[PDB]
This record gives sequence, structure tokens and C-alpha cells, in this order.
Amino acid sequence: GPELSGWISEQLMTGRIPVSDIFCVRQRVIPVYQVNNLEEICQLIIQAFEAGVDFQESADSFLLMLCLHHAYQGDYKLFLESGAVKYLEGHGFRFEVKKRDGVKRLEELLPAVGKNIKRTLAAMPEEEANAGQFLSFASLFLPKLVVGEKACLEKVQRQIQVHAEQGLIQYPTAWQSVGHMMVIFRLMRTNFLIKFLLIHQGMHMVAGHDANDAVISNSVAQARFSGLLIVKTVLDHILQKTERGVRLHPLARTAKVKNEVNSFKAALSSLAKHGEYAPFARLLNLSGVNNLEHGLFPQLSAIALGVATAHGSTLAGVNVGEQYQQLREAATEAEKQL
Repeated sequence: GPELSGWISEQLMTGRIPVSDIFCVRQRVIPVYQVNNLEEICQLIIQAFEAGVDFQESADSFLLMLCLHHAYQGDYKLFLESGAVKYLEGHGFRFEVKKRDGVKRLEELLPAVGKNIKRTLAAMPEEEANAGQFLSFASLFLPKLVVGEKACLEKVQRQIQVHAEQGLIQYPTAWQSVGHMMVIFRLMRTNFLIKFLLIHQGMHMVAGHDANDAVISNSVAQARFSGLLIVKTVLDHILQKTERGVRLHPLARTAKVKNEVNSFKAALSSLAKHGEYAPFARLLNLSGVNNLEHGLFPQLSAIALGVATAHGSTLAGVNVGEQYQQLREAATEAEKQL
């Protein structure tokens, strides 16, 4: 019987159960701008992102201001002390507090270099939503972000109606347009920090009746093991459950597969070092996540599909070739003799 629940593969992946139990630097300075008109500045930030302004570098700073207004209510000392910053500080990030008074344009916050940013902001016209709504809407992208653009936006269109037919939150219809969704997709795809700050919040937040934080909570929970689902269902099928406990499938213990099983455990160990941040590894592009692709292990994919075929169930995203088809046929028969 295979580990169809998914508990063991989750515990192994997170790092709660060791890999050996079954199988046997430079910092980046980010400016934290201190202002009085935090609500006003954040409105000028949202408008710029709506317009499609690519701040590139200064993207982290202006996004960090939106998170301060909503999640930290304008408290700099509480933000610099929070667990989110504590993790970032030990993972190649440094937060420098810079005081700024009398700021009326985003050009006053921009660092000296990036000539197109001040030009695009100058051409912007002078004429609806809050910082929190922006953050919660961007969190709706996380579920299917790594999948593809069409798959991501479709999931975004579907979720919006779910949140509206339950009265949790209603977003401006100017956001529901293809163009603005694509602008936010491109931002979420390239900007690491926004993904992590939404993820850290979804992971560590006892919400609550705040509509935006509840949307972040659900979206972060939906994004768990995103882009690692195929390899998680494969690991679930290559795990044999006996009367004593859980053990590796006999077909993986053979001399022919031995080299691949060694590569798999080396990639599973790298993933498990991330602790609680392991389900979001592909989403966050963490160290050694690319070595954990389902395609890189076609012998383990053959044993996984074989065991599944015996039970009548299929594996979505698993395409076993002719070369490994022999191993698929042997795995089906071994599971049939129960």
C-alpha cells in the first residue's frame, strides 16, 4: 500500500522526520524610508504600480512601505524587531532607516544613479484603493504563479468571485482587467521580497476579522507545495506502508535504480534544510529546488505510476517513456500481488 495521505512526504520535505530514517555570503541594503504622510505616499506607490512603472531596484523599498502601512500600522521599531526582518537579516538582507520629511513625489525617495523611472513618473497624470487591498490582491497570484501566466490569471479571476460570493473582500474592477493582472504577475514573478512578506504573514498570523489578512492567509495556504506537487505525489507512491511502519519501495532498492535514489535523497536533504519554508521553496526560488524536478528522476516516476496504475488512479504531469515503461509494467504487477 502506498503513502496516499501525503503525511510522510510532507514531514520528510519540511524536515520533521530525517532523510536517513527511510533512505539507508554578502548582504543587500534596503532603505526603510521614514515619513509623516505614510497613507499619502502609499497611494502614490499603488498608482505607479497601476500605471505599470517598473521601479526595478527601488521596487523593494516602495513595496516595503505598503507592508508597513497595513501590517505594522506605521511602526518602524516594531517592524525592525519582527520575525520577518529577523529572517531576512540572516539571509542576505540589511535594513537601513532613512528619515525623510516633506515628501510629495516618489522622485524624492529614488536613489542617485535608472533614468526611466523619473521620466515615467513625470508623464503620469494627476488623478481609489488602500495599501492592504494591493497586498491581498498580489497574494491571490501565489497559488499558481510558477505554473504559467494563463493558469495564474485564470486562478486569480476564479478566486476573486469566491471572495465576492462570500462577502470577504471586493476589489476595484480596474484591477480585474487583464493588463493590470499581467503588471502584478510580472511584479510577483521577479520581486522576491513581496512573495516572502506575504508568505511569512500567511505562515505566522492569528487572523482575524481584517479582510486583507484573511485573503493572504487562504492564498498562502493554497500556495503550499506549489510547483512541487508532482514530485510530492511521486514520493507518496514510491513509499510502501507495511504493518511495522513506512519503508522505501523494494524496486527503488535495486542496483539499477540505486544511482537515482542517491540523487533524490541529496535533493530532498537540501529542501528539508529550509524547515517550515519548504512548501514555498519553488515559489521563493530557494537553494537547490531545481535539483528536485520530477523529470530528473524518470525511474522513480516509473515506479510511482506503476503502483498508481494498479489502484486505477492516474498521476497528473507524469509522462513515463518507453525506456522506463518496462519498470512501469514491473511496478504494476508487484503491487497487484498483495
